Amino acid sequence: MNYARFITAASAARNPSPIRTMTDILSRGPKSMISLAGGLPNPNMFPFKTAVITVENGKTIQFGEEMMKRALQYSPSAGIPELLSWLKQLQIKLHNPPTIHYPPSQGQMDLCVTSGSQQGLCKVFEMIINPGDNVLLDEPAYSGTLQSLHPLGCNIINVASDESGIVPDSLRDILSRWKPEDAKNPQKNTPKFLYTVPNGNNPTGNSLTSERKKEIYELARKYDFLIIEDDPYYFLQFNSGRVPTFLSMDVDGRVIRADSFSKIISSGLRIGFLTGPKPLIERVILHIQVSTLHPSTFNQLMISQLLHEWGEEGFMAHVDRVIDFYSNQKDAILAAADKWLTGLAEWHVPAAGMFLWIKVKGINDVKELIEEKAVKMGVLMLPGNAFYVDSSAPSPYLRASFSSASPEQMDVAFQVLAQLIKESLLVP
Amino acid sequence: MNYARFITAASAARNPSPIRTMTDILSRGPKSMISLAGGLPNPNMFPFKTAVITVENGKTIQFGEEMMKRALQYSPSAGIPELLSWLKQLQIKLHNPPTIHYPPSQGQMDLCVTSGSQQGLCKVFEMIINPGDNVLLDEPAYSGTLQSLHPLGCNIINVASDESGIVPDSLRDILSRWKPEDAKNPQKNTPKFLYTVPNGNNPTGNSLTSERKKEIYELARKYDFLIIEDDPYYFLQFNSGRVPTFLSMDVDGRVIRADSFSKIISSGLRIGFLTGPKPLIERVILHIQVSTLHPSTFNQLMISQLLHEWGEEGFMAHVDRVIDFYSNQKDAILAAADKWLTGLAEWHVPAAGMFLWIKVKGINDVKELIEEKAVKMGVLMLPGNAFYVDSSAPSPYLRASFSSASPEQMDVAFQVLAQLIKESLLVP
Ligand SMILES: Cc1ncc(COP(=O)(O)O)c(CNc2cc3cc(Oc4ccccc4)ccc3n(O)c2=O)c1O
Ligand SMILES: Cc1ncc(COP(=O)(O)O)c(CNc2cc3cc(Oc4ccccc4)ccc3n(O)c2=O)c1O
Repeated sequence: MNYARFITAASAARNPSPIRTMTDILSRGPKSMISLAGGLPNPNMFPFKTAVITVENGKTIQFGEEMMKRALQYSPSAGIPELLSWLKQLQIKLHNPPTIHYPPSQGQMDLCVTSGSQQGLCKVFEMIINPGDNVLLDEPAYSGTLQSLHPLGCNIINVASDESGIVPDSLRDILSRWKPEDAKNPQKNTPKFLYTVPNGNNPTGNSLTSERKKEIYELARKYDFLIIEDDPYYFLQFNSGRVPTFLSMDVDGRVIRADSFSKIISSGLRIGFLTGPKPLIERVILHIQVSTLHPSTFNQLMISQLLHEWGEEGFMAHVDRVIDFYSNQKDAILAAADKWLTGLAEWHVPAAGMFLWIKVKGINDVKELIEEKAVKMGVLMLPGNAFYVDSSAPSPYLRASFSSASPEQMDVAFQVLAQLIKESLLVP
Repeated sequence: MNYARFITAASAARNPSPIRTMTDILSRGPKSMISLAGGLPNPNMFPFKTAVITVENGKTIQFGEEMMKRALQYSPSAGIPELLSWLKQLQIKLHNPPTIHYPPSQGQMDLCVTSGSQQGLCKVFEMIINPGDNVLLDEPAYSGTLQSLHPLGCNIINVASDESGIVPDSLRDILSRWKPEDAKNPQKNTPKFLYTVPNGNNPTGNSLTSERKKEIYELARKYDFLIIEDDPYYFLQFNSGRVPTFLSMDVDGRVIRADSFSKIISSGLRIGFLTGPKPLIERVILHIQVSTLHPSTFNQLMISQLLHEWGEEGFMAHVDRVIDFYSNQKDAILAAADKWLTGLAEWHVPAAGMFLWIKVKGINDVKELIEEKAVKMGVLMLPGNAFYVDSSAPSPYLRASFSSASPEQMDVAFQVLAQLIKESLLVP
């Protein structure tokens, strides 16, 4: 593969920090070296000395004097080596990517820890998009990506979707405006990428099937575009057995996958990871290097010590317990919607994630009902408008989270929603 | 002031997340509200439960069950409110900025916590720079900013400097190519900003005087450009009672200041802060929102609890102890340079920071001497080339850190240097 045609001139221009050259010759000269090249502050000046963090169904995490000095000090841009190696083994175990042993220039599998999955996505979008570029996605889409894409001046082409996610026939019809050979033509504008959330799409809750993923992949090869697999709900699927990912079928080295620990381990710690072809991951690490420098060393060490103690088994056992909690929350929100919203609204059972996407029946726009009227009654829900490229267009939809509210809180919230819908239905 | 000319079309296009409305309307409706809006995961699912962090010359920091849930959860893009309010009072106490009570559109003082000061600088550079824009700085300059600026396609105009930093007469002469009215002319290209490190410039160690800062400020008003005050060594000045900052004299609302906790509290925690005019800080927060989302909640809570317990007095007492350590390190490196490098090299006493900038006397380029020859002898130092826009140009300079090496380690390193200098002079 040739990755240069996908990236911007600014991304290609990025150079590594001069400290990398010193790090390369660190293991090339003697072992007991004196380093005056560095810019690392003296760790002994830092006021935090030791840390003890208690874990539920796990051994207490302890940072002694030496471990605390490491946790409070600068660390590599791509992430700490022990976290990177554990995550690489996890990706091999779960996805067995065809690119593991490819040459670096051919899209060899590479990983990098990011300050949440949002950072990975943001740096990936900025690395690729020139104004006027064509990108593909299915609307309604995650507001965070629409808000990232909007300032980049790309044309967002909406791909049709249903309860099983993106409709491959719709993607096929959209692509027919070009010929496969246009992808090699510098003056043709074939799509740079397809962006999708394959499990529990935010905000619909819909997931792609294996069959559809294979057809989509086949179209990505034919018209030579990348696939940005934003999969933060991969570890939050309600159905038994995880569906194979785009990364698992990536023979071409065309997939960039974002994984998140936000719903399973911690959202506040800002630790996610990106998996993709080495030349593209390298461009992302270089942009991260001049922005955050690296993700928090302390937070990485907390997560790394937890994952190593748990092992792959302990991690999977924890995700099962988390899925079980969200599955019970999903049943409770579905029972509340059946009770108060039957005949007033329409909804599908979410396949993954923490959201219920609700279509209000006899209202063109739910925005004032949700942003004003519901808030004054003490109930917060998100209007559907936020999940479309054209947010000014009227939306009869709303997104309801089932992550934390109790069944009684859901009962009160849905009773309020029903009351407001009824009020709106009476106004001619 | 009109800030529109200092912001790219992409930066201006940024919109806030839809949850901001849900955060603003939250404080106007009832008190016992039910939220199904936020995409916040259930905190009870997180595996870390409590934390105890020991502090030197301070009370032990403790995160109980409720505080840990907050620390592991999403938090506002600009930072946690208790940290923002403590830092705002610190900025008022230290700098008393003239912009505190200005209307928001006139450059009202605003702050935001960033994932290290590097993130603030990066977002500020990206917010301002269009390809072809002219920017001002004094070389040698921090490699991290040169590496951020390089992909942006701006023309970097070098301003002359000496032991007292930027020479105002040099800035005055450079600016004379334009007329003050050209800053209002869309087709004239007057500099967008002046970037400088006023205390302990990386890599020189030189600091600006009050008199020079006032003259520079006067030129920034005359030609209407911004001042990016990157001041990470503000709390590492060797002289007592700190020089007034550019922020302290910012009557026009033209200063963007970056502060860092990297040398005083922790580099690894990735917590810094930006202070500047509200319309510009707002553009930065919106870019942070689509990238990192927010700085680590856990790390912010650690620092906030430490600062609140210390108070402004406890913080200043800690910085005095840190300065005292670096002052002794500076004396030790100066004594090592006097012993070994007299007649072979030239250096100035650093006014702040942790670096000694050394000019080798009879060599045009020190790169092979430092990257190859010194490394094989077990001594690492940084070649000067990394601190110039044109890094390919020969440099007789080197940067030596005095943050951690012992006096004996400095003696061994400076012996090795003196040996290699003598070797490269006796070569026919
Ligand atoms: C004038 C000015 N402005 C802003 C800042 C950013 O500071 P921050 O974001 O922490 O607040 C600085 C701090 N510069 C240095 C940082 C530094 C970091 C290192 O670890 C890395 C380096 C790269 C990637 C990962 C980890 C090693 C050596 C370093 N050396 O040598 C430095 O000189 C500065 O000097
Ligand atoms: C498909 C997809 N891709 C990637 C990601 C990024 O995930 P991350 O970076 O944590 O790995 C997500 C995560 N989704 C949400 C995050 C979210 C965060 C909030 O707190 C903020 C929000 C803004 C600023 C500061 C704090 C509030 C509401 C939120 N809502 O409503 C969400 O839906 C995602 O759904």
